[PDB]
Amino acid sequence: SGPVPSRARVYTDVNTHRPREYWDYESHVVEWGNQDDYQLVRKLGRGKYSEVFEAINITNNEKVVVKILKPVKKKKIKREIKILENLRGGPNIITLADIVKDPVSRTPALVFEHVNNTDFKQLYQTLTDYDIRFYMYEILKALDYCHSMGIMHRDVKPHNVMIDHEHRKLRLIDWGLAEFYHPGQEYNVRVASRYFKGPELLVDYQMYDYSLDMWSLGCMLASMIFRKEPFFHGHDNYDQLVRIAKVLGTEDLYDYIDKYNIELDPRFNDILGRHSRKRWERFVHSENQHLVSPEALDFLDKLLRYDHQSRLTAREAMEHPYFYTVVKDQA
Ligand SMILES: CC(=O)Nc1cc(Nc2cc(NC3CC3)n3ncc(C#N)c3n2)ccc1C
Repeated sequence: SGPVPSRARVYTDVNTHRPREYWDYESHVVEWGNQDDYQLVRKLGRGKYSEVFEAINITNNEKVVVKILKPVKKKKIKREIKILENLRGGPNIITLADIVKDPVSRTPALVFEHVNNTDFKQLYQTLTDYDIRFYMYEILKALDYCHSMGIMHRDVKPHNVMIDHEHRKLRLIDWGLAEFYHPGQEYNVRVASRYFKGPELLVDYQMYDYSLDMWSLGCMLASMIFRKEPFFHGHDNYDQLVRIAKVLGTEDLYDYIDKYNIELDPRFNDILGRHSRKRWERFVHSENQHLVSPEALDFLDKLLRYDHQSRLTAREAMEHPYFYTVVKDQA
């Protein structure tokens, strides 16, 4: 027999109750702006499917980010565009300002609001216990929102979180891997960065949901409070599961495989071994202890579970004692 099906615990049928056009991105017709409104200033970087630049909108003198796409399936472009338009105005979601195409090259480019970001590989070592909780709460506003809107980001990692520390401003960016959740749908597990991949991606369980973003968010939190980046440091997708197993133990892993009747790749049988569930204290030391508290550890534990159904929802996470001070300070 095959795998046991699964449904999202919350926001299960949000897309089913929406008109077809909300999620049927394949039938989406793109609204194109004028390319001459933008002049590229400098290169910012690249991705698997793009080259990103800093630009100037000459009509209003505003600073923007231009994501010029490499060859990608029109439906994958429509998907990102649709999700971005659907999430517009949502708490801490990047704003899609425009969509332009080169008349000659025929290359599409997405125009985004600019975030004056402090690179995470410099900012994170300066963050206080309060800063981590404050910014963890801001990602949760973004995740609860996109989830409530029937969308999973599927690529939550430090690189996709743009923080302007001077203005305490956070934006969850790059929605190019995001999908619409539909009960019963089997998704592609070849998503996310190795270090942030949930156990469900590693064991090849396709009927995953929003809970996948909660794992990634746990990996982020673990790296921030322990100053251990990456927290689960796999050599490949097989070793990545071994790294999680060495912390969370093999017992709960085989219980998870049992529960959903998962066909495990024979390669795993000889590498997974037998490992006990570790206590979070073994990651605590004198240079990180000021960031670790019993609240942080209780919150972390409730995120980093093999069983996606047992992880906290973004809304449940926002109610954790870890955020009591942030919640009081926002009133
Ligand atoms: C565009 C996308 O989705 N990807 C992406 C973005 C960047 N870089 C950045 C950098 C900054 N601000 C830094 C310069 C101070 N901003 N601000 C807003 C966005 C967005 N969206 C953004 N993106 C690099 C590589 C990729 C592949």
